[PDB]
Amino acid sequence: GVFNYETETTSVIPAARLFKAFILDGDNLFPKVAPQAISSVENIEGNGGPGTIKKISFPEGFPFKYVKDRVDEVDHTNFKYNYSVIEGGPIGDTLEKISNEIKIVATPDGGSILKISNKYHTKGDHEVKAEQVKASKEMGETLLRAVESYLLAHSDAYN
Repeated sequence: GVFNYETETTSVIPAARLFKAFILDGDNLFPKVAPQAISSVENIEGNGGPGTIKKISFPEGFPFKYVKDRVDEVDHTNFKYNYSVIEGGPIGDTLEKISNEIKIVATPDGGSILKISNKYHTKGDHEVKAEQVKASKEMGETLLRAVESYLLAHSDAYN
């Protein structure tokens, strides 16, 4: 079945720039700005749209070795990005997939709001634990704050 988790967070970076950097260039940025969170991102297949497969490796000592993520949808107009965790890490005989939807919305102060949904698809029926949702939220927040710091410091990046 499906367990749905939703959260929101804010950024001081305008929505379009944040989307271009944090979403569209995460493969480059995450290992650069947050090497103690993500060791590397490998493009396995695909050119960035629906179906593109990436292997995300975690640093030594992390709970999981890697995950493979699949791009589901990329909406450049509405700053929506959907992707799924489809192999590795928590995926296996109790958890088939984690489907994620991110939307970035502008705020009038010049920042943005990020709306995040994480949908865990289980076999039957293997309760999803608060600790696992917390870890995903914490990773996302770490990556966001690292990218935000980089964007604040490199004004000519991603305009």
